[PDB]
Amino acid sequence: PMSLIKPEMKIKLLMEGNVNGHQFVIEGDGKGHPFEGKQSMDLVVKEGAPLPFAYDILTTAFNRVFAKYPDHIPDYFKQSFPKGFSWERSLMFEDGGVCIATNDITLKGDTFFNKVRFDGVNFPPNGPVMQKKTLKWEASTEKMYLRDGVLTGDITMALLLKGDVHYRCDFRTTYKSRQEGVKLPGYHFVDHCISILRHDKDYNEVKLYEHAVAHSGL
Amino acid sequence: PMSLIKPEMKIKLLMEGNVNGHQFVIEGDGKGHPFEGKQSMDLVVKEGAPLPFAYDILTTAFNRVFAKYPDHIPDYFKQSFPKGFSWERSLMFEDGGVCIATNDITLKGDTFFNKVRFDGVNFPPNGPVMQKKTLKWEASTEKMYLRDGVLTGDITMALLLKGDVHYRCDFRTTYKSRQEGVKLPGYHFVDHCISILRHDKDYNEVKLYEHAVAHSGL
Amino acid sequence: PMSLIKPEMKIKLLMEGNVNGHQFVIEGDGKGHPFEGKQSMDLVVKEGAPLPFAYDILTTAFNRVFAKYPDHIPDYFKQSFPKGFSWERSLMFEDGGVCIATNDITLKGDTFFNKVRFDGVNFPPNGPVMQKKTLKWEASTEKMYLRDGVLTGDITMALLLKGDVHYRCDFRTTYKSRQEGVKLPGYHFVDHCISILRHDKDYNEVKLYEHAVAHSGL
Amino acid sequence: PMSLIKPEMKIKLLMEGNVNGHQFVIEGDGKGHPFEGKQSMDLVVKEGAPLPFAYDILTTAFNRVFAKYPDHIPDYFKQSFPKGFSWERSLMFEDGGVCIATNDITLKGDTFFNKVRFDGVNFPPNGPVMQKKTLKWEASTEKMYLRDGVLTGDITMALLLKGDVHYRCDFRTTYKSRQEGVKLPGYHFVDHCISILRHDKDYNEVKLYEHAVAHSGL
Ligand code: NI
Ligand code: NI
Ligand code: NI
Ligand code: NI
Ligand code: NI
Ligand code: NI
Ligand code: NI
Ligand code: NI
Repeated sequence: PMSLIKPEMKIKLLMEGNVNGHQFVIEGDGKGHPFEGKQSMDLVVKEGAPLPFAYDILTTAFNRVFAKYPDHIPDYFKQSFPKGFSWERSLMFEDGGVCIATNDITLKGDTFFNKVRFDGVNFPPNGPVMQKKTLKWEASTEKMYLRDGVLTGDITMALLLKGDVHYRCDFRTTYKSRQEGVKLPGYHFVDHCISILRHDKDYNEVKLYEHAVAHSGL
Repeated sequence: PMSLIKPEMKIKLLMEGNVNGHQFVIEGDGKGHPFEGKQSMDLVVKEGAPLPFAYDILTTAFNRVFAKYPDHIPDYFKQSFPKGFSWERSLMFEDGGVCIATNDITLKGDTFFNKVRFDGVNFPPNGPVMQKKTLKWEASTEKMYLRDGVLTGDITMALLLKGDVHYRCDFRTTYKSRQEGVKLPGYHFVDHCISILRHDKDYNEVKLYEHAVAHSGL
Repeated sequence: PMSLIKPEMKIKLLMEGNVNGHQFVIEGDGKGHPFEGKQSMDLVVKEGAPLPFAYDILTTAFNRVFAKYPDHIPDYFKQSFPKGFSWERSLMFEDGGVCIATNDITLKGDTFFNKVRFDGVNFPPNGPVMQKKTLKWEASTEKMYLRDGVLTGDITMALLLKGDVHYRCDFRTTYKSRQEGVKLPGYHFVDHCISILRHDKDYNEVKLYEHAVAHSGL
Repeated sequence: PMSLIKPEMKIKLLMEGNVNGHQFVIEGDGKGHPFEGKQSMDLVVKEGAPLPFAYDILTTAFNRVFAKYPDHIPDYFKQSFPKGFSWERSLMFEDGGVCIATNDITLKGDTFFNKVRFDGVNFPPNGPVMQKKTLKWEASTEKMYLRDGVLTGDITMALLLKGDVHYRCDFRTTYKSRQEGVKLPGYHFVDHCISILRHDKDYNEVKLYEHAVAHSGL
């Protein structure tokens, strides 16, 4: 595919989730610059407010199209349109918490639509997630490669916690395009930095931003 | 609590799930002998038939009330009524597949009602689960203990596959009672044996059975 | 093989180890009843005394011959003589500690000789292992099966700590016989209970005991 | 400490190891440019030749001093002299193989001396490691942070195998300086690229090279 994605795109998102039994719905309205690998979004909790867990666990669920890919690495994501692609992710936290997030991404006009599901279980009640002790995800480098023919990104993630300590989470995301004839990339990397730019007291309203750049390491 | 659960009880269940993008709904009608630790259930796929993955990954999601507890070990489950209890489980397969299952169990008359959710992601497309190469779960021994005050069961599970080889899965289930004043047990074990007694060609109809016995090891 | 192992056997052992940089040597003199699955041993720290870490992490390194096997399950271990067998084990603790233990077991007369190596790394300095806060390993059930043709035992292990909490460790042991024509068992279980019967203040002298019984579950 | 490490340094190394029961000794003679983050080494198998497993599993055991650190990130390694530092590492492969590597690094004149130990267990006999099917480690990005006060590096590593597929290994290295008053860095990254430049048929003689650069991501 010869991508027709534009330098400026809009984003609409709906997330339905359940973490440690707490049900919630979050709506997102955003935009981004696909070729610059930058995007931002306004998130609003529509059901389940106020959330009783760390908002940070949800943020990476709020689209690799927004990553700056150099010409020498096939861009699986920008090639995946007009039909779109979906992804599945496991988030395994070091204290036993486990989450699964999925997103089905489609395109209508210049807007990407995202149908997101997020489920989390086994978080210790007095742990940093249920006690809202997280400050941010540190920047990261995602390792992209094919597993049984499916593009997969593995990441060593870490949440900085109050008290200046880290809490590790291992990510595995599988990406599946619905577009025919996509050229698959070889082993590569995608640097990321996700940030909550601002938020209200209970995180009912959050401004999120991500910068991502693909590269060949070394 | 002084349990009023009877020697014969009925079971009603509804599971909504999504594995590797495949959505499905399964209804269960069963019964069991709580004090003998035995139960059986008739399962029918109501939506999403025929399932494109190994039915076995779902079976343990289809109630520890059905486990023979000796008098010297507090029975967290039989004490959890009339209000009921819920559980959350992570299933981590050795080839990357990850599932989360949850069940909210309630009681009406002599019938346990089960609201079950099952989500699975990252299964390799040519793996034993997506290729339906499983034969059964082997019997197991669940290790029960408290983690940050929450009763937790960890298990070394294994699926026997065609070709006489095994496929490992690690289970962690957290159990949370809604009943006040429940007496918590110390570290103990629960032996299990779950079996599909019979099924039709595509597993649209399955007869399931479980035998479970709690003990103190040694 | 038709085992000539006797109902009463002796044991000689030498362990060379290094945990978090601390080098040590421990000698063991013991005995056991192979067909009853019971054994005991006197252990003496010969170098590296006093150990600065929890002695309990070492104890399972101090022979599955000492397990009561029923007639219907092939006994890989009692069949492994006179040539002997060796085993390798990874111990993965939940806070990042990782140990590898190995033992080459031989037989001379009525005495099993054990050449043991134990290495442990990445234990947090203020963790329960380096701070000697363990009380005992809980009893366990080892799941025995073949992995790529090699007998393997996976176990959900747990150390009881001071303060009435548990610290999890996952075990994987691979067993390899040097005896020709050994009949391999199918999937089965081995219940264990290991205990330090008594010890001096710094654990320079320890009396250890293990009871183990193989079975088919259910 | 105000580092006196020079732009050109020499390296002497001795590794004693045992993988899946195979004992070996390898000697290394090399050199590097600490401030450029580049080093190379000539490795010779002195005992245990020819190795029956993939040489690649050993290569990262053959010193973070050789990493280009920018001025804004404290360099734990170049500050660790003249007394030196040591490190411990767990290598957890996706098919069950587990290795532990350790290195005690000292300095005499302009030469770093390395006392290395490498132990590996539980590798499937027909797996890529025991069958020598690896081609190289892909480049990587190590995530550096403090865990219970100890500098730790976690990495998502991957070995490229014959047949154009990847084999994952998770690394955790803990670094411990013997030098007093070292300024600890905050969360950061170290990009790496390790390569076998050339080797003889059985890998008895190997020319190894590494390029590494520390950065703050984004
Ligand atoms: Ni084209
Ligand atoms: Ni804030
Ligand atoms: Ni009472
Ligand atoms: Ni059948
Ligand atoms: Ni015979
Ligand atoms: Ni004592
Ligand atoms: Ni200074
Ligand atoms: Ni070559």
